[PDB]
Amino acid sequence: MNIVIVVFSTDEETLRKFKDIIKKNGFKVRTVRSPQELKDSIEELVKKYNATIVVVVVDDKEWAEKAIRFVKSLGAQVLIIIYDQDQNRLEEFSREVRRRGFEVRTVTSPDDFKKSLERLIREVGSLEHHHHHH
Repeated sequence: MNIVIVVFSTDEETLRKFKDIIKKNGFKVRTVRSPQELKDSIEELVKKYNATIVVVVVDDKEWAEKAIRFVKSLGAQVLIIIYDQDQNRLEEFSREVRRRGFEVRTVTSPDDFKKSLERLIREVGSLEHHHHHH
């Protein structure tokens, strides 16, 4: 199943690690910087659904809300990995995302993201479909 990543780090270096670990597994990436950049992903998915992990890059927690408020409108079940340097923020924003029916996973360091992503990808469903009819 699909997965979303919310990054509070406006610094490219941190996001770079995330993008590298993703493509490592063979998945495509979309870094959202505007609301239409999120919706437009769905506009594509309804036409062609290929393995693309959408990473919403946020500068504040309400802009992060804006994204989750749209995803809430989608209704589907997706895993949401969020990164922030303050547990007070990260863990509390997690409250909202989780309450809205989305199982959110919080990461504090690139290596912790690396490990957790490797796990989730194999659990939720990787590019390796496994169950084949042939």
